[PDB]
Amino acid sequence: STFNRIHLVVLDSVGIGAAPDANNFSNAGVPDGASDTLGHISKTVGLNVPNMAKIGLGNIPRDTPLKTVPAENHPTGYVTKLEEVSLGKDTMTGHWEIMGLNITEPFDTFWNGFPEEIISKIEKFSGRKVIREANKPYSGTAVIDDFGPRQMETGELIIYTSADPVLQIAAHEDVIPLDELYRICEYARSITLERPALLGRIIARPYVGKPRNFTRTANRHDYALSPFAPTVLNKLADAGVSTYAVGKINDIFNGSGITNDMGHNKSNSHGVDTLIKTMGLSAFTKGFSFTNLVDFDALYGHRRNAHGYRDCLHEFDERLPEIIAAMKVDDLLLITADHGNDPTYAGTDHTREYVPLLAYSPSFTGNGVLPVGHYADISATIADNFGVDTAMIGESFLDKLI
Ligand SMILES: [Mn+2]
Ligand SMILES: [Mn+2]
Repeated sequence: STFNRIHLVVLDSVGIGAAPDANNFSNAGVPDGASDTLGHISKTVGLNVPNMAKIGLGNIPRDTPLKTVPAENHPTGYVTKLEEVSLGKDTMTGHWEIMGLNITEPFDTFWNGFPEEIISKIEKFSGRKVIREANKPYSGTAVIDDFGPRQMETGELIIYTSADPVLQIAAHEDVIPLDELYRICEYARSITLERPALLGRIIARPYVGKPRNFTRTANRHDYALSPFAPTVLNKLADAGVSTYAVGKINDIFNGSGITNDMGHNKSNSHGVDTLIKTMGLSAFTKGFSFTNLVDFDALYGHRRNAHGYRDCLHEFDERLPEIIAAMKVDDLLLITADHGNDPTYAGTDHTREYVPLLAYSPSFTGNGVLPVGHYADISATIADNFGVDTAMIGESFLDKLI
């Protein structure tokens, strides 16, 4: 194995400009072809990311340069941008492709709530009406505050969603028995396996308490889809190669091919702490770490907050030298994203964009820019490095790094 360890960090949603097929995707009816997460942030609120620029962020080919991220004539790493092949721009699709799958049946998202077929089906199975005013994207903690009292009186189901392909059912334990909530969720899981209702995850959300003061209970159950084919995580795990997960990674893959889940992040910074700790483990002598830093997407992209997005990027850039200081000489660091989420754009959804790829190792004997590639080339490079099979798609760029 050329690199003894590889650390892949996903800056969730950090796109670097509309993809060739961007107009096949949209935001509140507006096609994605004008989106440009990094570029639009830079030209509106500014963007100071000297540590990523030094690796070569400003060397990645673009029609027009990042306004405030200059090219670097003496870069320390290799950079390029990667194009998504899968027909979805959601988080699960992007990560699964980064690990080598080609998703041609993209998960459905429901900005206007679940269709009548799904709701009507669940209503008939459960014998309970669904509260239609709650069938829409909704803070899980606010929907319970808003319709909890009603549910306590009527026993109606509260079914809601998020920006993700997720269906959640909140049900007060006093009026809706756990056993029943689970059966309903299982039935729900069974009728959402194909488009136009393909759901990544069904979540039972039991809760207790009283009006204006509710508490979610540990009786939560999840019903998630695993990758439909072995990914490079499976290839590594099957070969006895360690796979460490940080952040949303375990959830996204439903644990498939993950030997060491380090758990959810409290925040990006707490995630970077956890990655640094993981890198320092005496047991972690060989293998792969896979970290998702989600704040860019959840707090800033979806909320169309460019100022905050900028700050979040700056704060990651400030911590990047800590990650690098913790690398062994024969470690490789890869930084990328899973789609865009342009905070200057119409809508409040992800945007179909190229994603940056930054590559760094102290053992590098060269630097510069790689040919533009595809998401799954990341998986193939990792597979190549550890001498395991590729999954569905992807081509290694390992030979360019050595
Ligand atoms: Mn994402
Ligand atoms: Mn998102």
